[PDB]
Formats: sequence, C-alpha cells, structure tokens
Amino acid sequence: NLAPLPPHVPEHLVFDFDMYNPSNLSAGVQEAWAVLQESNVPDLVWTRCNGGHWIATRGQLIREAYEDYRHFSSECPFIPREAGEAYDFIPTSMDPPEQRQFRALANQVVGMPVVDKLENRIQELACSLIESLRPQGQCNFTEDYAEPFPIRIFMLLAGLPEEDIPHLKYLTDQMTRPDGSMTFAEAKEALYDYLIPIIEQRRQKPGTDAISIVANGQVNGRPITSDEAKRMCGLLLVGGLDTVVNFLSFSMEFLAKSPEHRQELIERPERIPAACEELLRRFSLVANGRILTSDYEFHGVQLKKGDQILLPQMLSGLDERENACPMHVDFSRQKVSHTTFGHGSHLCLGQHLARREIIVTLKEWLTRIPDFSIAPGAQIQHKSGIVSGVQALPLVWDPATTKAV
Ligand code: HEM
Ligand SMILES: CC1(C)[C@@H]2CC[C@@]1(C)C(=O)C2
Ligand SMILES: [K+]
Repeated sequence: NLAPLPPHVPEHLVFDFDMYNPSNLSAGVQEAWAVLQESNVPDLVWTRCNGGHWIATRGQLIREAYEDYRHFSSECPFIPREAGEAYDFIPTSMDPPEQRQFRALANQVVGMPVVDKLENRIQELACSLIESLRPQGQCNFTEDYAEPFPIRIFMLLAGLPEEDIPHLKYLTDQMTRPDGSMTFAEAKEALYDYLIPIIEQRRQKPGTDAISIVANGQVNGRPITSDEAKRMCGLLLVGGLDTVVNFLSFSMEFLAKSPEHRQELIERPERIPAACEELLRRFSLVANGRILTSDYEFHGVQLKKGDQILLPQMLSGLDERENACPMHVDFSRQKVSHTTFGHGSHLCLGQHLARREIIVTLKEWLTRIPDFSIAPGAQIQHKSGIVSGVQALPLVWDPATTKAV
C-alpha cells in the first residue's frame, strides 16, 4: 500500500496519510484530516499512500498553490495519478488561459440567475420532503433528505429522469469515494456513455434544460463542440450529485448533537446565512489537487515536475492559523476564513445553488422539527475521499414537539 519513496523526497517529510481511509476516521473525517495540522507535522509532507504525493497542510500554502496555476496545474487534479490522468472535465481539468471561456457557459446553467428560476421549486421540495418525514419521529437522513433534495433539484435542472438517480449516483461516487469495483476511468466512461446519446438528442432538438443549454452553447463567441459539452456536463452531474448531498449530512449531524446551536437559529433566524458560512468552514469536505509543471522549490521543499500535490480545500478553514478554536462552531465568528468552495481561478460555480440549498434546509427543517437527536446507541461513521461524507445518519424525535406548517 506504500509506493517506493522517490529519490528527491527526504525521509523527515514522510507522513503516510491515506486520503481514502485516514487512520483517525472514527473521530470524524475533519478530525482525521486535522491530524495533518498537529504541531510536529511540517507545512508540506509526502505520503507514500495512493501512489505517492505531496500534501500541503496549512491554509497559507493551500491558497498560494491554488493561486499559482503556472507551477500547480489542474491538468491532473485528482489523486491517484490514474484518476488525475483520466480526469478531463471542463473547466476543472484546464488552466488559464483556456479555462476561463468555459466558466461563463457553466454560469448560465448553475449560476445565480438560474438559482432564481429555481427558487420556488427548491423551497417547495424541501418543505414537502420534511413534512413527509415530520410525523414519523425518525429518518435515515442521508437517504431520506440529503440525497433526494439536492439530487432531485439537479435532475430537474438537467432535464433528466429521477429513475436514473441510482445509476448516476453510483457512478459519481466511484469518482470521489471508489468502492474498488471501478477505476476512475471506467466510471467516467460509463458517465459519458450515459451522456453521449442525450447530448446528441439535445443538439438536434434543444430544450431549456441545463444539458441543452451547455450542448448548444457558445464559448467566447464560437460553438461548443459535442465533446467539450460532454466534458462539462459530466462535471455538472458530479457537482449536482456529490457535494451538497454530503455537506447537508455533516451539518444535520452537528445540529442533532448540539441543541444550543439549534436554539440559536430558531430564536435568531436572521443568523441562518452566517451559520451556513460557519458550517461550510467547520464541515468543509473537498480535497483535490494539482500537478507540478516544472521542478520548483516551494517553502524550502524541492518539488519535481510531474509530482502530484494534494491541496485540501477542507484544511484551510480548520487551520488555527486562519481561525482560532477552529473545531469550535461559532455562528457569530467575525472573520470566517475558508476555501470550502476552492480558491484561485477555479472557484466553485455551484456555490450560490449550494448556499441556497443549505439555507433553505436549515430554515425549513428547524421550522418543523426543532428538537431531534441521533438515534439511540448510534455511532455516526464518516467516509473520506475527494469529497468526504457521512455513511448513515439515523435521527429521532418526538412528533409532539414538531410543527406542521
Ligand atoms: C457544498 C457544496 C460544494 C462544494 C464544497 C464545492 C466545492 C468546489 C471546489 C473546491 C471547486 C474547485 C475545484 C478545483 O479547484 O479543482 C469547485 C468547482 C466547481 N464546482 Fe463546486 N462545490 C459545491 C457544489 C457545487 C454544485 C452543486 C455544483 C453544480 C451543480 C458545482 C459545480 C462546480 C463547477 C462547475 C466547478 C468548476 C469551476 C472551474 O473549474 O472553473 N459545485 N467546487
Ligand atoms: C472537486 C469537486 C468538488 C469540484 C466539483 C465536483 C468535484 C468532485 C470536481 O471534480 C470539481
Ligand atoms: K487529465
């Protein structure tokens, strides 16, 4: 499980962290990654896991490297190397300058003006899902809400049938948290197999859905190619199916465990947007990276062309050098420093949709089910990867303490 140490890597920088199965996982996935920020651990380490790669452990370095696309390229942005090599989504597998023209098209389908066309439907689905669960006095939150709420909104946006969710969700998860049955390349190709006939159909007969808009789009005034459209749509599916889905479960687990924070938002609902931001910091969940374009000395460490570096978006906001008492959730925190939605030229385009889904969930859940807890005797298990998540989140409550709107 440990790749031979490259000749240029010194032993004193070796820390064999496994991003797909970190040793301290039972403590919580954020806690497990935060072992990289213990006082004896250097700012930049090499792990022999997952083929061997660097890890920047501190916000300062993570931010610097995300800004410097000349040295730290997105051409191979996933670990392990085979995944990064196969990864060809647009815009994420591109560096500036070529990357930038594709962002505007992606903005047309997932950006703020769209969140606006979707506002009422987002609100309606959250309320309907929560009301359906409310009288039961229990739910399996991952399957009962965290998945169907954002995924059904995405499938609506993309004009895709809801009965396709199990297949698409399985494939997406193999790209971020592989079970071992499929390589990244096999999962990606299966996703493209799905998207190919649909992109063709919607270039022939355009609708108003996101796939039609991307497939018939222009990038800096020239037509998108069918294959650029495919590479963008694949990314949109992964964002739709495996980001907010996981984040909602970290947030709801925290609220189930912290009646004081629930009460704060019930009594002071105007604090919900700020709470969303603080939860985005504390339960940050993404970690991808970059590949070195040249030999480069970075913070006193010799990096070689072709070396991969994991730059965990998750870690910046958990760094005590960015936020004091970083594991503490404080909704009144004055400067909430984080890179949860990335940093540099690839800043998340889905972040407005994500925040709306989070804020609607917090408001509409606490309106109906203010008082809830983790199920008796349950120990909540997390899972780690490119995007981390919660395996299961059984919640209970007394229906007498709930409110039908
Ligand atoms: C909590 C929710 C989310 C988080 C934490 C998140 C995180 C991120 C991060 C860290 C990146 C930068 C990756 C890099 O630099 O290589 C990114 C980019 C992106 N995200 Fe999000 N994302 C979320 C939700 C979404 C959603 C819901 C969508 C769409 C449905 C989406 C679409 C995109 C797109 C298209 C990019 C590519 C931007 C580019 O490469 O220029 N994201 N996201
Ligand atoms: C790293 C991401 C969260 C960002 C959007 C989905 C994701 C898995 C990507 O491939 C880019
Ligand atoms: K690649």
